[PDB]
Amino acid sequence: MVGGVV
Ligand SMILES: OC(C(F)(F)F)C(F)(F)F
Ligand SMILES: OC(C(F)(F)F)C(F)(F)F
Repeated sequence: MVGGVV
């Protein structure tokens, strides 16, 4: 899994 960035 690759987490999102805000
Ligand atoms: O999981 C959240 C998302 F979806 F990427 F915005 C977080 F902001 F925490 F990264
Ligand atoms: O409101 C956004 C959230 F939801 F926190 F990701 C922002 F990144 F802009 F802060």
